[PDB]
Amino acid sequence: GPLGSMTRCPEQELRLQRLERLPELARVLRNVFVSERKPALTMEVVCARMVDSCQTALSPGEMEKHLVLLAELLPDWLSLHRIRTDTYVKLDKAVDLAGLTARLAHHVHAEGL
Repeated sequence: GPLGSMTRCPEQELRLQRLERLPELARVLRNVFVSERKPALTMEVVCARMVDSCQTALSPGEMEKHLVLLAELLPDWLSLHRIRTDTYVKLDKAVDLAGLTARLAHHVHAEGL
């Protein structure tokens, strides 16, 4: 946790950024899959497409931490799969979006919707 008498800290954003990125990234992940037209996407594709296919261009430092955090909340919709030396990801584009942002909401509860 933070220091005593908490005020003007740059972590107050890092709590709500995760909360807006989790549901936003959930709708652009479906677009990133189909933009490349492939059943699995490498870290090289995802690092381009999650910036350009998404309406908002995210930085590559937070990108890695968000892609992995989906599979950490549910390994059932999104799975990180390591190949011989690269890493690919797999997601269901055919899912009902409103289901994911409803069940994953346990982490959005950090700020409370």
